[PDB]
Amino acid sequence: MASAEVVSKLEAAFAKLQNASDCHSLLKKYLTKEVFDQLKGKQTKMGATLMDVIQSGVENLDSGIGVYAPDAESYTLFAALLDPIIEDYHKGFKPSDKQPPKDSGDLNTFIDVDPDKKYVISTRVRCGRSLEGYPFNPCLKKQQYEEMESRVKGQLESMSGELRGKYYPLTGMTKETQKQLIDDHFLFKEGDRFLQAAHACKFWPTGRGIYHNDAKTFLVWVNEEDHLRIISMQKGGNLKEVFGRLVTAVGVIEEKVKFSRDDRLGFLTFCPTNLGTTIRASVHIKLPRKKLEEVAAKYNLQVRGVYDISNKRRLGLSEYEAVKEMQDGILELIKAEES
Repeated sequence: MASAEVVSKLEAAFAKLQNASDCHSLLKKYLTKEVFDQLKGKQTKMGATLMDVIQSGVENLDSGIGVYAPDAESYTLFAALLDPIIEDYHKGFKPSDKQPPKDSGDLNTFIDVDPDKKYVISTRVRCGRSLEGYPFNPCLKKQQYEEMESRVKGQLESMSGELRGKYYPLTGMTKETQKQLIDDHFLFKEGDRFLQAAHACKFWPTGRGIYHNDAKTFLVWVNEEDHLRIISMQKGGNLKEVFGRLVTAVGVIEEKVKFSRDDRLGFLTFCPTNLGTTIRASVHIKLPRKKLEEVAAKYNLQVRGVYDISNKRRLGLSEYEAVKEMQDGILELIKAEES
């Protein structure tokens, strides 16, 4: 399937990896000679090769992960490399393990986690989606950037009610709009060296754009890293409202634009660290030893005094369970704080 020249270039890439003793990416760990020989000759129907999976990790030897998926099929075709990487990164996600069915659960079990208004500045839930039938960034053509943006923009501009808002393409975006979106923290620009070496940012800014609702409690980035990054957010701690709005908005997009989902991996994403639910649920929280990392770890939460605290787990649990882990963690952090 892959040409002789792709294979030659892959041989050169593998030698570069093997030479690099200082490299400890998951790429380096799991791209064994055996796995490399098994996979080097394969090519997906959309035309992706092992080079389109591993090139960022070969160019940026200091990558943590060092692989991206160039299309949905890659997760199946290059599984001998991708599966042990996913399993390494998503701790506790075993080979016999599977993403559960999609389930956002009972929304009225979500609460305002800070009804006294003392700790939580704002609450955010983000997810991402790839659209069915399109390659991911490393392999998108310019026409495909444009078509996808048009399809997406259509749905977003159809939104009404609390979701009513405006789509801003990066293509022809004025200085005024740039400034305004920067002020909202809504602007993105071309990717860093990890994305660039993945060929994730070609034809910039074609097919890239930003949508937000009038209330500024809902934001979509089109073609930034994934086809879609979809975010709901507001001031205060009402996780119910934040997550309910996300579920609603994603359903509206999906009315016309179908997403790429795997039975085992859930929603397929450009970076394997985003698989499964794709969900990152967080609060910006004021919590004045560091028995902060004690509690946080017990409740599977990441802490990145004003903190940004989010769920660690994205794969091997439902959407509901992911947002619910953040809820439980935060309530327990607030209880720890008040002792």
